[PDB]
Amino acid sequence: HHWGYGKHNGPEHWHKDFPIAKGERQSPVDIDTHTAKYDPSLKPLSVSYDQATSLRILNVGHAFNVEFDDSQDKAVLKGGPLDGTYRLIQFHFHWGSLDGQGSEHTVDKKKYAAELHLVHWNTKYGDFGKAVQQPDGLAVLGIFLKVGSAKPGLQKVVDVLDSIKTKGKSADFTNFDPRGLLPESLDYWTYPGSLTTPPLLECVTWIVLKEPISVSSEQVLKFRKLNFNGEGEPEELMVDNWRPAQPLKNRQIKASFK
Ligand SMILES: [Zn+2]
Repeated sequence: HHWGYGKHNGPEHWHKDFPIAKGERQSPVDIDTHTAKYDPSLKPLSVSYDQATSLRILNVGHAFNVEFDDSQDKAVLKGGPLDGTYRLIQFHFHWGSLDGQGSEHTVDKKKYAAELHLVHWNTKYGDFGKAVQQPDGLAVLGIFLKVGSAKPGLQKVVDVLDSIKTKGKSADFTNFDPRGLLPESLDYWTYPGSLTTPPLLECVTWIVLKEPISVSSEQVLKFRKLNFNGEGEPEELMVDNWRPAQPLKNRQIKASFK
């Protein structure tokens, strides 16, 4: 039926409805740190989130999205391997049922407890819908989460999850500062890829940060209390909403550090 992360509709089944699932630049991938190429040509990332305007948090069924006002250049990403300005539209996470899994990208086969994706679109295309149809339409900042000390800046997100437990539920979520979710260092790996959920379009320039952020066991535990289902339907806990690593094929992963 509809795609998901279950046994009968999981990632291994997606290709039937979305043939591009077996494409040439699919994500996520395993980042082999010894085969990655240091590129001195890469510029530092420029993250300008000081004027970010968050608007709402919504349970979209396969995850929850924190949406931002993208009608102006309020929260933008520039620099790095990017040409132009990319506006932040939403961020979401991928996590597991256990602390030993949950991330989509892996580093030398190592899996993290979760992965944060900050999605941005290239302003030269006018809107998000047009951007996803272009090879350089989106830029996604990926951040790994490891279990350890609590992340203060994440608690505001954690506390509102009870109000959007089921699919379709939304809640006002204003004045949230995404800067509180960033690690100290902005060193990164980058490669051309795709969205990791259907339609799996190959329109993404991935920027994966090397430094993970730490969150507490209690914080991630609350992520695991969400539901894939809508209210009234049989409860299905929202866990393991991650796609496994895909073949790198004819691609090179570049590093901004040596
Ligand atoms: Zn994602």
